[PDB]
Amino acid sequence: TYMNNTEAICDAKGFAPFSKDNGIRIGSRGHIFVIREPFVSCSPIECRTFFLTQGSLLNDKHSNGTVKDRSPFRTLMSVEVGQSPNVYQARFEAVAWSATACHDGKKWMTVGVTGPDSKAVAVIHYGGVPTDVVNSWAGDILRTQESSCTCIQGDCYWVMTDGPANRQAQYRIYKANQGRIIGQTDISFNGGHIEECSCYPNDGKVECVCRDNWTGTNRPVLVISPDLSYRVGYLCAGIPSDTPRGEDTQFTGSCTSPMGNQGYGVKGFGFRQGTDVWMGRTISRTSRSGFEILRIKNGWTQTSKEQIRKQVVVDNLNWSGYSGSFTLPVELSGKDCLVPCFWVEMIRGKPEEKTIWTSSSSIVMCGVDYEVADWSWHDGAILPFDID
Amino acid sequence: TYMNNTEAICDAKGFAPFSKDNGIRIGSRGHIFVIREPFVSCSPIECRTFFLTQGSLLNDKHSNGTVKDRSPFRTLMSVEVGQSPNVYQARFEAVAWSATACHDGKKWMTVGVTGPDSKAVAVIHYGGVPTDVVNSWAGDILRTQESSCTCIQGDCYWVMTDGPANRQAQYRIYKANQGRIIGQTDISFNGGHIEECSCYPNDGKVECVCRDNWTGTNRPVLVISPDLSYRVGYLCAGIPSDTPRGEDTQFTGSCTSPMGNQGYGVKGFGFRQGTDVWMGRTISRTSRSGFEILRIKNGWTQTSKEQIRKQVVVDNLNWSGYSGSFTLPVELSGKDCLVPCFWVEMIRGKPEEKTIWTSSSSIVMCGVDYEVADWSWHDGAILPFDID
Amino acid sequence: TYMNNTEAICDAKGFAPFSKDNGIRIGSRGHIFVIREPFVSCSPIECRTFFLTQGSLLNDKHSNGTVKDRSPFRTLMSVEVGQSPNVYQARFEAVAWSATACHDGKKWMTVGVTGPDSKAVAVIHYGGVPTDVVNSWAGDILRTQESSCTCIQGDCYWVMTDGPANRQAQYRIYKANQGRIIGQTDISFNGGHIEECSCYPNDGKVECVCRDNWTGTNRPVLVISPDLSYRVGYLCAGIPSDTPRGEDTQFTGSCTSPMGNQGYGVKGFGFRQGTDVWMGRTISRTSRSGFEILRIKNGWTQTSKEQIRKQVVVDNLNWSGYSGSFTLPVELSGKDCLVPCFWVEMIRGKPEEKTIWTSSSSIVMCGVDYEVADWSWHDGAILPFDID
Amino acid sequence: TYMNNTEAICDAKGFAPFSKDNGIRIGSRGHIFVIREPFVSCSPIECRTFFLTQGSLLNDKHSNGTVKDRSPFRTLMSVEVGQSPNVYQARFEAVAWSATACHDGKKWMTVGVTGPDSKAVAVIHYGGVPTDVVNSWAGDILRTQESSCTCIQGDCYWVMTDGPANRQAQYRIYKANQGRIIGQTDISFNGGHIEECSCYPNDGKVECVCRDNWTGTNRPVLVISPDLSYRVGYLCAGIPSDTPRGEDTQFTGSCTSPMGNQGYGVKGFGFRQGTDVWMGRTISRTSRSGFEILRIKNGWTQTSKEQIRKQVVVDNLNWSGYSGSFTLPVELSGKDCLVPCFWVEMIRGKPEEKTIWTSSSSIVMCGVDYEVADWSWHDGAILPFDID
Ligand SMILES: CCC(CC)O[C@@H]1OC(C(=O)O)=C[C@H](O)[C@H]1NC(C)=O
Ligand SMILES: CCC(CC)O[C@@H]1OC(C(=O)O)=C[C@H](O)[C@H]1NC(C)=O
Ligand SMILES: CCC(CC)O[C@@H]1OC(C(=O)O)=C[C@H](O)[C@H]1NC(C)=O
Ligand SMILES: CCC(CC)O[C@@H]1OC(C(=O)O)=C[C@H](O)[C@H]1NC(C)=O
Ligand SMILES: [Ca+2]
Ligand SMILES: [Ca+2]
Ligand SMILES: [Ca+2]
Ligand SMILES: [Ca+2]
Repeated sequence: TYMNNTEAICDAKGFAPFSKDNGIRIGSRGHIFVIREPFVSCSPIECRTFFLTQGSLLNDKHSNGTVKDRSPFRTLMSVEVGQSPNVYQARFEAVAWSATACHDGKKWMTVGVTGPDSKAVAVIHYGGVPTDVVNSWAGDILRTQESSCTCIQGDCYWVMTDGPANRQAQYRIYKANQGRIIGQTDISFNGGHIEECSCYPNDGKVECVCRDNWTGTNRPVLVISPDLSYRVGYLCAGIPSDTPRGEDTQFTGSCTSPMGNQGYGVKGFGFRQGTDVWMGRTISRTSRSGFEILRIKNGWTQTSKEQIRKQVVVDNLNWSGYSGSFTLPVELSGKDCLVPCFWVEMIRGKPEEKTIWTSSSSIVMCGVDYEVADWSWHDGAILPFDID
Repeated sequence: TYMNNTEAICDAKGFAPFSKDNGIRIGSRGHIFVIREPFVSCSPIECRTFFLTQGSLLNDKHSNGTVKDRSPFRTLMSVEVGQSPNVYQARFEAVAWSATACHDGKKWMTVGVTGPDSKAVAVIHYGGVPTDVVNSWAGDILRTQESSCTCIQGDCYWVMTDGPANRQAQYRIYKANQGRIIGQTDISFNGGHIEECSCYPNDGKVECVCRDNWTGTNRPVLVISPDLSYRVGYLCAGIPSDTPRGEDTQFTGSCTSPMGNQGYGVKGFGFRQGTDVWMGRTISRTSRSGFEILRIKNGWTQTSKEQIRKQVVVDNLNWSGYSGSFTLPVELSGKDCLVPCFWVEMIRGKPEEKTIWTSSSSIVMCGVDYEVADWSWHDGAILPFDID
Repeated sequence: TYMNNTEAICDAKGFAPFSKDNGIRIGSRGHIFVIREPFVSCSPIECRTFFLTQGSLLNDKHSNGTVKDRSPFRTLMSVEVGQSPNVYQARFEAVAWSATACHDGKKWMTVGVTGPDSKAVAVIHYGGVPTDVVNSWAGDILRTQESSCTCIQGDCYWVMTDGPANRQAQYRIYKANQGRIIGQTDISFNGGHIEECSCYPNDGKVECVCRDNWTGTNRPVLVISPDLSYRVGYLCAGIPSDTPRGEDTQFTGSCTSPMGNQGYGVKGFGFRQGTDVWMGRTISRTSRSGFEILRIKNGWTQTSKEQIRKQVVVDNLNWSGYSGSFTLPVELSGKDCLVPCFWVEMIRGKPEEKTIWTSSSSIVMCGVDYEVADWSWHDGAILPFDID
Repeated sequence: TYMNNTEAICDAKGFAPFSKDNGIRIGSRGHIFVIREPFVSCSPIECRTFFLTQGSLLNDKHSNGTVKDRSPFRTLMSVEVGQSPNVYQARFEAVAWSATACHDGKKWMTVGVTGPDSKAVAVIHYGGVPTDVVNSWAGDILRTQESSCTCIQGDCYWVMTDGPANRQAQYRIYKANQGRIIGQTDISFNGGHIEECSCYPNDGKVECVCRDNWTGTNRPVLVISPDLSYRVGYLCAGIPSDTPRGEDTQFTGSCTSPMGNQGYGVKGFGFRQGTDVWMGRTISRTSRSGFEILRIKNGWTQTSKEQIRKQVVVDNLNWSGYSGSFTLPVELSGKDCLVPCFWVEMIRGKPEEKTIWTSSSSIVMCGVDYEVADWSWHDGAILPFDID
């Protein structure tokens, strides 16, 4: 039976640990994939960690040079959340150097984008098999979320980017039924830049918090109705949740325009909470180190930095990276609303440590009704490996 | 359909071997987790070994210093009983450096407690996903059984400790429906100390045998009705089943007070048998070596040491450690009552052997209707490993 | 319920990536079988990669001399498509040094041929267990497709060869119900040579494109009704899709006779498309390097080389090998017709590289309704391995 | 639903290969258990390989001295037939240094016998959990088949031995319903010796061919009705199928008495075929080398050596060992009778080869309606391993 992500978000007070794979610590000996983009996404029955492999395993020579972001050996596979991205438990989902995956209550749709930088093709899988195909409309690295895509009453949505990554590019939405592309829409944000959205279903509409990789230290935002009418802009809160970013003291927030004079960025997430927001970000403001989630009073519809709640998930002395959003269906949490959860990717190796390789492990957290003590669930792996 | 742990315990005469993983012997080559607290617990369909990993694997450098009891890499995972705690068969249950897990006849509830020593949070998982959260009420190492928790007609119960470990602390019961905390109760035992209970369902009430880590060489005891009214005290039998302990010759038993002048302790178990008791303990009275189960005539309601039955499971020349209790549901044994089973953790490595590491394997036994020959199912691993 | 491969083929425009195992790249560290003949085949529920092992694993001494095509250690096993042929995920299907496998909508029939070159026996497995047996009728290496066999409304068909491999031999069809041989038929092609057919269900009839290993650089062809009446000949198109082959400039096509003066060959595939054909082949015309698929206008019923569509799957600078055909059932793609898919085997090691061993990995593709950018999904493994 | 092994045996003409694990060849690199007694046994749905591990893995130091037949680390586990006895696919069945296992159409009963030589206990598992316990009645190595046990219409039977192994001992039958011992019977064969029976269901009665380890080179035989009335004796055929044995030329057969003047023996099998027999045996008559199956005209009820059919499964230049019998249920083969299948254990290492270790792999065969070419499916492993 179809799965109804119609409900709003359970207003949540803190975040409690859900899972941790220790993949990289395990990889020293076990047979673990060198991975990246380890996102989470649930079905009426299970939560899964999706990932992108470099076609290799930790502590092997083939993990050499796994910094490179786009290879023909790259594949999207999945394991049950908390389980490390190891060979013998992984399902192959698709070939991909960029991806997204979700469940309509019946089957898993996954989208694997591969091919030459010039014309990349996006391969929709519904229930395992390729069911539809999306070519690069603009011939500059067709790409996608690197996090869960949303499915509201059987129909699934997601955001793709094409064009350069250091200036204006183009941004489309896509819609599908059982792996069938039955709808698309152009996102017009001139002077904007929308990368790797972190989406979730709220109040019937899928809300996204994304990455301005051009000039924004604040995050693109966009709300999507099932008819593809959208509002796109920026997270109103006057607290830059990107990296690199400026200081909280010196920054002006906008619901309409990119702020700061910083290029670059990194994937991130936010959760509306009526009027407030939960927003994640690295602790360091220049490096991908540490992690923490912030609750901003009226941060969702206004430019304030009122900080009701703050919580550290990883300390500033430890490597983080991507983070992303998903929800627990109703058929799982028992809640009467979609529990806001998220994950954090903790990258290790190149280009900051003595390794030929580059991989990440994760730490997932979930919205509960109470506040939770601050701590650090860091990767905890000892580098270099013998293959150095 | 819900599972009725209403029945009393099948009065049992001996204990026959149920499973043995040989994890540590296998770990020398295979990819096995460095583990500890390997408890067992059954559902209407399967029996599972739950465990706590150090986020590492045997014979790898990351297993270095796995004596430390509380790390952020620590996770509760599970395998089918008898199967070793290996990577590729393990389900992730929760992050935890202390835990308990059981099945209400419908789903698995697991409780993983993690976080900083000061304010640890306990994360209830029901059917995999975090469903409820329990903060440290007393800011001193919130912790739990390290063995199966009980579920009587759909509702599950268990015992947590908070406060120091070498003197007075606090002890609560908790109750849940489908991962929902719908009840708690304070256990008042001033001058007592209740650690890591080994519970089982008997006569409708969940009975526990626990660890006095303060002054008792005899074991705290407590019986719980579904309304949270409890009797708490000590195992009446005048035979100290803790470690370290004094001699059986010189010891006076109490149903009310801790006896002996010994600090420290170790997890252990007992089974009421009408009036008698089955109680386990290490053979050595000062060291965690060997193991044996004893039947005491009227040991449950009186201070006698009548020894009807005795049986050695592990010899005094071999390492043991924790032990713990569970039952076979009715939907499994076919019996007309809850078969009393138990397990024994056999620790190896630090601090007694030439290893950077510390792990354990197990040997599970079950209540049968006849007496069973004595023997030793010892870990059987050869240390040190190459990583020494 | 039985599975109806009655429909014709969805006329298709391009081919999009479906899966890629990276087995050989993974094998450097993980425990992967040394394999060959990695074909694909789907059931109403899953797509599987079938393979032939040398009874050994990559980077082990037992993979030494795994060039030899026929050993008693050879076994047909299977994994889910996209998953590498690794030990812990593989199901044993049958013992075999030549094979085929398919699903009647209810169970998997597999055919494993083993034994001495003189009298090899073919062991039909239906649903795992041996159900029927086919002896070598002509005492010269009884063999089969090395690709999917077809099942049209519950009955399954396939093509076997017996006799020499460098001149005239004999060619039979076989038919079965639930693993029962209930029909066979002799294929009379004097002056022809039919090896390793790549079959699929079209318009109710199973069409095959095969390998002339005698004199043909063009491919035998054969269409089979469920009553075993057949048309056999050659792919009309005047474009030689075999290897080695001559140039496209100098070649005359036939629907009746073998053309070219070349011995040898390699497995290959074609798809009728009404009147047109999709045909695969290596890029190199003398070596097993590269890969590409071609659409020929009226290539199916006439001798033309009109090239409507061409697409490179692997570049001429990289090793390929076998390729083969299968379809996505209706109970999977959702399409109203059988989606034409194929696979490519990419061989590595002996006799062209510095290895004691010989294995292959794969890259599968599927018929979509649009054209897809050209690229190379090459094996990507680094040889030699430490065992050199 | 219960499974009816009421039918007689399909009269069969030859034997075709069913599976082969290559465990030892795979073990050189993969994580395979050091094993022995690898028997096969089917349920209404799957065929499984059961085995006894030494609690260790090939090519590890713990496999050192795995000649010893009885250890406390010994465990009975299982995999799907054809699959090697590897860690990550194995289910733990029971602790055991001697065992048997079968399926009543509903669940798997397994019997694991462990303990001290003096009083060994046999632990009946039904559906995984220990359900019943059988003590050594005669205090001399309680033991069992080391092959499949039989289940005729829901009730399961098997043969145990106790007492010495080089002279008179005692032999009982046992009967169970859903793991419940509801029946036993004493087998009186004074001057006889019944070891490790190979049983199967025929004509409603379970027939056994066993091992005289005292004086017989011919095999004990016994037929069992569901009421425990039995005929016990020897295989009438005047062809000694044991090892060591005398020559076929010089030997007189008996249906009543042991013949030959040879001590020792090895597990073996026979199949009645109306009046004829299929009987297996090693080729060598003094060593456990090679293997072959023989059909003897009226061999079942008379002392003749008429040889209608003979077939070699393993050549005299290769190691064999145990062999044993099972059947394919009706719910699997589709046949109208129980297909006679068997397996062969091929031992390697100590005491004949340069290894600290001793293990075996297997090759299973099945009754088909035609004769099958002779060949050798030998273990094929290269010794010694690096750990020598
Ligand atoms: C900065 C451009 C960015 C997208 C905004 O490219 C991604 O950058 C990163 C990263 O760590 O910043 C990791 C991924 O592998 C890249 N993805 C692809 C499809 O190339
Ligand atoms: C002595 C205090 C004891 C609880 C009474 O702490 C446990 O001690 C042991 C042990 O082997 O004695 C092992 C566990 O890892 C510890 N658990 C935690 C949560 O730290
Ligand atoms: C050239 C003869 C050919 C069949 C036409 O034999 C196959 O040749 C090849 C190959 O790579 O060309 C690989 C297989 O292992 C062989 N199969 C068997 C059963 O021996
Ligand atoms: C010769 C006595 C024989 C039984 C007749 O003992 C078995 O002998 C062998 C063997 O290879 O001959 C292998 C087993 O491990 C032994 N089983 C036990 C329970 O010890
Ligand atoms: Ca930015
Ligand atoms: Ca104590
Ligand atoms: Ca040719
Ligand atoms: Ca004998």
